[PDB]
Amino acid sequence: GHIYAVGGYDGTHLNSVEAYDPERDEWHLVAPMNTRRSGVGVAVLNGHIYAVGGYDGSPDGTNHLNSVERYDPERDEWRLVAPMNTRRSGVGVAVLNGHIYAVGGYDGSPDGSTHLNSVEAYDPERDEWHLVAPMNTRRSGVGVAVLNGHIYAVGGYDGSNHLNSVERYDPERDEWRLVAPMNTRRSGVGVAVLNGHIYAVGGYDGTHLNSVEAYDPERDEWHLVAPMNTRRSGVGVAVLNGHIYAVGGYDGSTNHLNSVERYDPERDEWRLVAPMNTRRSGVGVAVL
Repeated sequence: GHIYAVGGYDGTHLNSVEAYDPERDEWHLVAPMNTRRSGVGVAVLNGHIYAVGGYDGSPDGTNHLNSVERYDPERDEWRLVAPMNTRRSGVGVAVLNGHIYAVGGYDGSPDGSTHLNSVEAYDPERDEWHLVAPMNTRRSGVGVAVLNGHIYAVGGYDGSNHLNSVERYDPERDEWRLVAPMNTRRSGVGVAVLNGHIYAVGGYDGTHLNSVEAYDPERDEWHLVAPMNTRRSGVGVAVLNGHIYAVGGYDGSTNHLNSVERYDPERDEWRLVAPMNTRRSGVGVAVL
């Protein structure tokens, strides 16, 4: 019943983590991560939050990260678990069938492949990561979400290119299929699932975007809905109590954002809520 904002960057790569209580409309800092991570992916599995990859630009930092750490809310502690096969900043993360998927990203390590189409899956029982079928398109700054048993990879950027394309992963056949593209190209896009639709929130069309669009899987179509009050690239989203929360990001035309706003799908309206303690772009967000 809380939103967790994990890491990010402030105009400083962050290890701090703060939690939003909707009943009190307040953010409280909790235990910080072991590692500073901007462009981090976050997922929730079995009562724990996983922070996956990211970028540690601190002076003794490792830069593009393959490391992964898990938050236990009962002990208020983070523990490092097995690292991914590939370093990934700007990575998308989803949970499906008891496994965590790390999708795309950017490997800027020496000998790295730069923009990634690869995808790997974490088994918490064995503490191991395995590469699965790659996407059709390389996508850094990609958004992901799970709808009807499939993982959707939305937007991102590739080398040459900000993407409007979208593809869906079927875990049974281990394959990725392009579906309808978005109306707008979006990298650094937030993606969440609410009421049977995927929402693509904000991002960057290389314009920092306030626009929001919704995907109907029945018709394979994207439609714009009400725009956010603030333009946000590198935004985190999550769903709590029937609303989408857009958390932080960057408005490149007040820069790094601590503001937060919430979308009501019934009324098609965005409303600001309490801002975070820290400004965070490239922030990971999950609900636990």
